[PDB]
Amino acid sequence: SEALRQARKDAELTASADSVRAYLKQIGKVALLNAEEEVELAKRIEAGLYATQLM
DNA sequence: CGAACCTGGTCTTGACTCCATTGCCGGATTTGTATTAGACTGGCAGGGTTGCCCCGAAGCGGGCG
Repeated sequence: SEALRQARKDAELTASADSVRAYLKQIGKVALLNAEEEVELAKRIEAGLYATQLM
């Protein structure tokens, strides 16, 4: 149904005084990774650092 | 009245000496930074009370047809 959808949409778009709730809503966007993605990203980091050292 | 003296601050000099002032050096202690490789991935005061001000339905009366 869409009644629970509009209920969750109305309850999710509520403003409060807690900044930590906004921070958790902020950090809840990007999903977690796996070890091969971590290896690939660290490869990219070290390669970019060697490239800017070459620069 | 003239001479010798006693004692007043007054002041120099030679010697002693004593304690602050750096100063170095060695060590003790004290404070500041870097590092720990299994994996671990989204919380909690909190409401309740009292009083006053700002926007929305609603009669509703006047303009409209």
